[PDB]
Amino acid sequence: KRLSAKKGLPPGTLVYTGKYREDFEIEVMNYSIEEFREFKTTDVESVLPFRDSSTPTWINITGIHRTDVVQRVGEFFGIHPLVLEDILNVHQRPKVEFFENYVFIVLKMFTYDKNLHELESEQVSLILTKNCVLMFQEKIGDVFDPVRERIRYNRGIIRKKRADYLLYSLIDALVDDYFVLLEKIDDEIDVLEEEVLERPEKETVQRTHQLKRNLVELRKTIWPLREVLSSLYRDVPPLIEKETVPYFRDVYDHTIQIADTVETFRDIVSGLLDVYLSSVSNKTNEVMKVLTIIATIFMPLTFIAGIYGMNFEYMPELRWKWGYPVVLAVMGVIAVIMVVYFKKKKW
Amino acid sequence: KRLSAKKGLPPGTLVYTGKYREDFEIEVMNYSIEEFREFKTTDVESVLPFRDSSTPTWINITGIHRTDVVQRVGEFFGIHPLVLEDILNVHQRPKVEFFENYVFIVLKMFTYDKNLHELESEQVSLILTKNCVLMFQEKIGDVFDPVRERIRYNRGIIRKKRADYLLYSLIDALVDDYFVLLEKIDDEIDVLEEEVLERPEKETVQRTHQLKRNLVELRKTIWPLREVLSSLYRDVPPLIEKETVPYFRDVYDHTIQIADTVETFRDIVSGLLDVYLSSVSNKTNEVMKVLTIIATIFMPLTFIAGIYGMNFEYMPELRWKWGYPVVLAVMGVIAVIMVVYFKKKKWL
Amino acid sequence: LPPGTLVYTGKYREDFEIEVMNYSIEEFREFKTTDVESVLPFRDSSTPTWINITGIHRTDVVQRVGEFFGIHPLVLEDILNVHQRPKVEFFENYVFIVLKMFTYDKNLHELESEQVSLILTKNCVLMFQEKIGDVFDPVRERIRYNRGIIRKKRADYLLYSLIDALVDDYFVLLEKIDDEIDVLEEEVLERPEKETVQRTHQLKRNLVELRKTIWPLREVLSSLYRDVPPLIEKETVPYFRDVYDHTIQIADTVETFRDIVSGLLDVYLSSVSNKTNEVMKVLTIIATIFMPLTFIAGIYGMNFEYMPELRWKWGYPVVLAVMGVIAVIMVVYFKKKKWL
Amino acid sequence: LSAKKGLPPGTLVYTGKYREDFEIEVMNYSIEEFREFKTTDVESVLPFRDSSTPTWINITGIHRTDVVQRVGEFFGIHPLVLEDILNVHQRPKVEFFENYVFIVLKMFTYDKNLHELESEQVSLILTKNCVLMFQEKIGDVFDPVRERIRYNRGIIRKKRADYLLYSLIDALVDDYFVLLEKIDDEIDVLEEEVLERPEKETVQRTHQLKRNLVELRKTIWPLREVLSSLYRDVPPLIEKETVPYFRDVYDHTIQIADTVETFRDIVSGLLDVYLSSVSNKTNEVMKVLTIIATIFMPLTFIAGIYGMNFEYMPELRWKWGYPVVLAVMGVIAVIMVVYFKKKKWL
Amino acid sequence: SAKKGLPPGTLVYTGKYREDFEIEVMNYSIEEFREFKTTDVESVLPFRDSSTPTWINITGIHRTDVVQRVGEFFGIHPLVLEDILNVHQRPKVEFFENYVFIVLKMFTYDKNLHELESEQVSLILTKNCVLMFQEKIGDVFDPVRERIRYNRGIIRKKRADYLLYSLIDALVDDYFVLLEKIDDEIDVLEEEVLERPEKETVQRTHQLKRNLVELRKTIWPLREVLSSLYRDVPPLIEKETVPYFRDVYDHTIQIADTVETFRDIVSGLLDVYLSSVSNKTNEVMKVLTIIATIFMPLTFIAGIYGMNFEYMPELRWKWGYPVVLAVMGVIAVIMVVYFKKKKWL
Ligand SMILES: [Mg+2]
Ligand SMILES: [Mg+2]
Ligand SMILES: [Mg+2]
Ligand SMILES: [Mg+2]
Ligand SMILES: [Mg+2]
Ligand SMILES: [Mg+2]
Repeated sequence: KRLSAKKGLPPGTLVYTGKYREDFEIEVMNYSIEEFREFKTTDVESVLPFRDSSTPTWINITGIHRTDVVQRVGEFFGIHPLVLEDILNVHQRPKVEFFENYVFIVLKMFTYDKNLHELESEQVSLILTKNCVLMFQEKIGDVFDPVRERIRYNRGIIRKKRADYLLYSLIDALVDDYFVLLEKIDDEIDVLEEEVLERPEKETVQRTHQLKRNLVELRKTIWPLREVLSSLYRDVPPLIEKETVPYFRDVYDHTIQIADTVETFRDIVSGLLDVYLSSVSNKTNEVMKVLTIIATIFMPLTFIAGIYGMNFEYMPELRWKWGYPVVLAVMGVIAVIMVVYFKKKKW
Repeated sequence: KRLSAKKGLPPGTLVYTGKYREDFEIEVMNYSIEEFREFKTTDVESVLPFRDSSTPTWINITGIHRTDVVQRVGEFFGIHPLVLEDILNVHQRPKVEFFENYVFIVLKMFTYDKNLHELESEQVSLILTKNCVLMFQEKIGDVFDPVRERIRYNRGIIRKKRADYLLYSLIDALVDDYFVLLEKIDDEIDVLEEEVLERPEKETVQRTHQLKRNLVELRKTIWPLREVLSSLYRDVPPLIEKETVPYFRDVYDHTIQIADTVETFRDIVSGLLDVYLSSVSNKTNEVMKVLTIIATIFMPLTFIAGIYGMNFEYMPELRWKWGYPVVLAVMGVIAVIMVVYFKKKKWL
Repeated sequence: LPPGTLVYTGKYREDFEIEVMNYSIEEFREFKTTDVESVLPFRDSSTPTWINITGIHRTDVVQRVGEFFGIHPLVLEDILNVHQRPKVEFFENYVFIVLKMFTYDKNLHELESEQVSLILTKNCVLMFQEKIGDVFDPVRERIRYNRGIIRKKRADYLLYSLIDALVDDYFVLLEKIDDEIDVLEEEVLERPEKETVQRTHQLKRNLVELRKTIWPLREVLSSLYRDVPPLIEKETVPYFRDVYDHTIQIADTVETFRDIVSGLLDVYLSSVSNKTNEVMKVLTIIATIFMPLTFIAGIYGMNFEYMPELRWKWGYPVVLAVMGVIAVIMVVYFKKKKWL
Repeated sequence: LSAKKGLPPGTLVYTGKYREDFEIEVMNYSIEEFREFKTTDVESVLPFRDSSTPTWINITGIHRTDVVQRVGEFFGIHPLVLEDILNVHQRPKVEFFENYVFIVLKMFTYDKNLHELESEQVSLILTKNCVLMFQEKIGDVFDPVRERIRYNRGIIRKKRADYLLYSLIDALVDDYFVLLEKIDDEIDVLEEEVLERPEKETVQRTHQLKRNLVELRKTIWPLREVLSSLYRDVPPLIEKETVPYFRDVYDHTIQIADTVETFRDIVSGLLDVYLSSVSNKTNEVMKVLTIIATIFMPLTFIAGIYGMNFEYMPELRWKWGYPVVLAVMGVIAVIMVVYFKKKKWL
Repeated sequence: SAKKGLPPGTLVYTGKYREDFEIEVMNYSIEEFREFKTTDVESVLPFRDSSTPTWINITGIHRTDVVQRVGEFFGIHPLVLEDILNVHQRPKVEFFENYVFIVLKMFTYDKNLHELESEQVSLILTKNCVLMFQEKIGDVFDPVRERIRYNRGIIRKKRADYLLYSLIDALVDDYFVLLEKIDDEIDVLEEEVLERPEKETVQRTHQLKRNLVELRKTIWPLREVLSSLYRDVPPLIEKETVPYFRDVYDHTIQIADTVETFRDIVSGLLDVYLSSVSNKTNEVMKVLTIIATIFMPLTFIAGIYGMNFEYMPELRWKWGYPVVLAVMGVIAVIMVVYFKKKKWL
């Protein structure tokens, strides 16, 4: 559930909010211009000595559900208790804030499942401190595999650079996965559009509503993305070096594009709703045309079949040619008049 | 009633605007690192000597309809009459004012009844004087109760800091109450969207309008809340210690999140109204399809029934070789043609 | 169209009076006199004095007053330019303010705006009004009976009191607008009719005009509070803040009302559409349980030479044994989707 | 209208539809002097470039491009700027050079016939102490500025050509305000029409203005840019003391944008109110249909059933069958119209 | 897209235009010009070291061999070649110390079938040559070719950076043409929705919404690219050419605002459609209600005067048959007068 409430606990408390409390691993990669070393341990105690390592280090504490390790890394790295609560509070808007000793950033990673329409969000909270980058996640597996491979095989300029470029690389991988997610959302948009244009029913409206809810969730998560990246570029904290400052513009620009795309998607969804409305109105019109064309034809027609079919005794219209087929010509000509009327009106 | 009737009065006058005039209680907790003292009383002159106590003190004055007590406190602790009238002006938007002696902050704490759809509010006014926090409410029933627990249980870090951290703790309790209220409203929105898409009714639009109006009122109350926390965060007077500023930043971020949630809720309900319109249009269209089918299959056949049967003489009928059943057969054939045409059109 | 001409733009030219009350701690002296000469000495009164020039249709009185008190001719033109927005200007010796008094009338959903001009002189306050009828009665009542602290404090507090009375009247107008909005909500939910939609649009226009008038008002009070010219004493800056705060509240309220009205019309649409749905069901459940039965009644009405009408149970009732039953069947159909 | 192809940027071809008129006028004003000229030749206006005092030189009827070319090469103006001057269907924009500032804006003419709007390019070039202004047709909205120069009102004479450009832009903004007043009159008329007498063609009008409003945005929103650059950049050609005046004009442009946006919102509301009124009116028509069908269809039911051929009718000649039929008619009809009164349909 | 999981160094032609291949070279100096078309790379290579400006247009990049050859000879990075061959991407601008890499998309829009088709054109500005790559045969750079051939304008006097400017100017001019075409389409759909609302109107307005989405998605990167071009002032671009790039940037801003206004207009088109269809449903309602009012009571009257039981005012009660016809006519006249008062048809 949304479960926005922690129910008034003291701010210094560290309590986990998410339901992802199965797997806990720590993956550490210390990479220098010439030396790379990686190790995966569940004991944070062997990871904590790398706080003061001169070479850049990427530490990954998967499964923040174990609050003991988060409290311990906060105790060493000088992380504020509020920042640690923000680590654990996975229902926290993405935000960036700069301290005298570290830069603390909160992002969301979105995943989309095919054959269904549901966004699943995983909070990734990362702190750049003393040429090291701590990452805090709640599920094994993430979107930073390209960064891992690049660090492993000396690809790109990441190896020649410090922890600021590691910050940039991680945020860049996350924004790239947002582009992948928006591609999936665009595919869903196209499917729903062809569905509404080709066959509208009573379930396409709930499909459109679910897609619109997904889009508003995306907006609520992505505008804080823009704020975060703008703050990362606009004004340079001492932790971030100028050499890597232009690189942030890249991801910042990317975020802007994402917003635009998401905004556009929103518009499309509204139009989809609109077109459905149009459909039913037009569909309504068609139906009534039939209900009119029959009526205007047969409601008067039966009239004659009534007005010349009463129980009147010795009525004058009796005799004539014969009495029965003389009126049928009138019936046919008035029906043809109605048919021509609705043909020239194109109904 | 929710009507602004402080007009026709001098600005220094103090008149209570709201409706809760039932209970009047004074709760005092003077807490320190070592020991704390609690004091429930109904005489203000007992709580006056707490102004100059060095240890931080918290004075909850509920039921501010007792204007005499508020005037006495304003005279003693040294609060301007405008601030007192704003305390007693229930329809005062949340705000913050940094005076030289104190800081005065008006917030609104809400109550949502799930069974009904009306959302109620009351005003909480906090005055911080570098040694004490005077907070005024309208009635008993609070959200600050967990805060009291900390004071009574030495829990957390509240008992180690000054009165500015107490202001923090109360404001954070209010923001947590707001988060609870948004959870309740989100549940209401889920129920409303389920009813809109599933079973449109006449009362559905009324409930949707009530929810939209409640969300608009909530937004009107929350944007001043964000402004207040921005004021408490970005630039601080000497009243708030530098140690308390990051905590106020936390509360500012919380209020930002709440405002974003309210905006998303407003967009969702605005979409929901049009979704309901489309659904009722579609149901109306299906009813019209039923009507059109029945009309096309029974009115022309009524015209055949009218052709046969008048007052007349000498049409091709001569018992027409028992032609009545074949007349019915032709009638049924026409009906079958109509129904298969509509099945091809997929109207059935 | 001279750049500095003094022409009464407004249309209220039916009444004229002058009300001067020189008030202080010791004593208040109040009078009303059509002659403008009696106004002139109070220019140089040390104690605060309030001069209300009701009716600006006579440009002679407005001119004479401005020329003797030192008001620039262009400021006098702005006074006589009724069709104007709320404004604030600061000079060396006087502060010029233009605000609007709003009147809301029932049974005719319109706003009547009367431009009021306030000039602060550090020794007196000059008020120019379009016509008899002002929202400042609490202020003059306060001055008369020594209520509040208005008598003790100087003309700055007098200007604050007048602007506060204006803002309180704006609150009254907003309360009336809220009552109208509640009535419109009830009407659109229950009795849409036709005049409701035009009243909704008229109230939308009223709120547009109110916002267009109030946002300059909040700018004026922001100017009066954020920067304090030597005319306004420092001791009176907090009081202006209150008015400013009130104005902010007012603006918020207007926006809220706007939002509500923005929904109302849409809600109306939904409501009336739902009404149509019922009119569908009533027409359908009555055009499908009778017309097939009208057909059944017409089947055996075919007067033929041969007919199987000769059958068991004599004539008539034998049809109904199915006929009415068919109607019952129809009900079941509706009962399986709640079309009733 | 944007087809300008097969032409290098240096080509100077006029785009608009006005070619009848051509005049050139000069106002050479100082803090004591004033000179007014009005001719149709470039030789008279040419030597005014080197005048120390501010010189406002206006060219109406820019269709004859050779005068624009002559003032282009004589004043050291890029041929691109000359083409932009002749390019009528070009958005308003301000460009700063090391010598001159070229700002292009639009003047709007609105008259009540057909509820249509027209635009005219006006292009200013501030060069040292000269203002080259170009416009397509005779007549403009700088008559207040002309009177201010002629009769030495205000502080325009005391200042440089920077304040002259300020006054020109402020006059354009004031004309935009008059435009917005006329537009508001038009939406008031349309509101009265839709609220009082909705018609089939009203939608056209209800959308016509809407389209026009969007068009105004396509011109008004660029102005928000061009005045912003007139104070944010504040290049040395524009004096430092002139910036607050451009701040005031920028605020006026923001005000224009707010007014045009709320006008568009009112027009959208007019579309919504028309749709609501049409829905209510068709609802009323179906109400008439529903009462007639409901109260006359069971009447046809009883008429068919008691007037239907049977071998042995139980009624036959039982009693006064015709009064009985009329009585049951009346009973059910009054019952069902009371039902309709309860539903308030009739 | 077509490529998935490939390492970021592979040269694949993602596009679907493989019909035609040709290479045209136009080498122009302020003195003379020389143009020739072929399908070989050997006669294209020598122009790299020629000081005089040259324009080498590779029409048809389905041949990865030729693109690789010219890229590796002209000092173009394999990544840039991959970007050239990668069709489905945003317009890009990249600055290298010896060449400037630009990716733009030129559109073609046909009135008969309302579907705009994109073609990625890629420009590489070296110190003395402009290397252009196109997807298929056909472009809008014909005016630039004419200027080169007939010395029109100042293109021949200037350097190759002015040629890059001229090509981008031609592309934005084609954008203006296509904006005009869609403006005409929007006007046609405005009329059709306003007075002749049908299903095809809704299908076409959704198609226009999608097409305008694609247009803005491709034009905002165009604005960013030209902004970079005239503000970054790279050493490849001369300072004398920057005003031309600024002019093209103004053109692109105008295109962007026009596209946004078109989007707003088309968005309002759907509301206008709902209003018009509601009006049409209202007038059909009117027709049905008029017919019902003027015939259903008359059928009832005929039924109740056609009852088969005996007791009835029959046998010409003062000519009863014209009496009932007169009563029916009076009822019909009352109904039609009431509806004329109601202003119905
Ligand atoms: Mg907390
Ligand atoms: Mg937090
Ligand atoms: Mg008979
Ligand atoms: Mg007051
Ligand atoms: Mg019969
Ligand atoms: Mg050109």
